[PDB]
Amino acid sequence: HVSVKPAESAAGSWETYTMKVPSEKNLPTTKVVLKMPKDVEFQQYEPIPGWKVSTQKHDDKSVSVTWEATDGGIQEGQFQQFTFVAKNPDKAEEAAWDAYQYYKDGSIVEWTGDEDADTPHSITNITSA
Ligand SMILES: [Cu+2]
Repeated sequence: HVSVKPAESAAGSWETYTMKVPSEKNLPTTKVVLKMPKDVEFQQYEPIPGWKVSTQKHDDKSVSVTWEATDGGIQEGQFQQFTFVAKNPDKAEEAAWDAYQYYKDGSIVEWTGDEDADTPHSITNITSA
């Protein structure tokens, strides 16, 4: 499960988020793509050895962040935490973190389902402090 924490954050604030990516197959995870939630504005990422970070501007004036493995990636029995800063929207909302986990064999696990699904997205509730 690719999760993003904290699960609660203040509206309008610049929040430090942490994405946790655990290995769930017997082969390396080589790429993670995270969609920014609606009205959540990506700002900065924390560099990490063995990974390079890039941003993509979707056709809808939205942003994804790609963590690409420059070394071997997340091996079996490993997990990695990625930290970044994003500006929360000023209006309260349920922010969903659609994440896509790329394995070396070409398989992609889509952590995009509802909170009850087998592969759910994690959710941050953004409310006024
Ligand atoms: Cu899982």
